[PDB]
Amino acid sequence: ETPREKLKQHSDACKAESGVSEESLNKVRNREEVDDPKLKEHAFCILKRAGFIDASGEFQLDHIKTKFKENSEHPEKVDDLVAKCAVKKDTPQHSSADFFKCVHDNRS
Repeated sequence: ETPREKLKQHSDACKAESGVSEESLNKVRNREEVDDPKLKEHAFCILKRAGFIDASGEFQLDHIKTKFKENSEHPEKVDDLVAKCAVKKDTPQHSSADFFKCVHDNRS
C-alpha cells in the first residue's frame, strides 16, 4: 500500500551474488585489469537496465555509439571503438564488462 520510497535497485536480483562493491570497479579506472565474476556480472545488470542490451543478449551498438557520440569532448573514435569493445562473446553478460572496461582502458 503506497510504497512512497519506490525501491528500484538496478541490481535488486543481481545483489544476490553479483554485488561487486566499489572495489574492483574502481580498479578499472586504472590500467590494472582485474578478473572477477561479480564485476562482469554486475555490469550486465546495468546494461539491461540502461536500455542498451535486450533480455536475449542482443548487443545494440547503434544506441551505444550514438550516446558516446552526441555531446562529447572528442566524439569520433567511439563508434569504431564500439566494434572492438562490443565484441560478441559466448555470452551477453560477458560483453557487458567489455563496455565498462574497454572504453575505460582506451589509450589517449
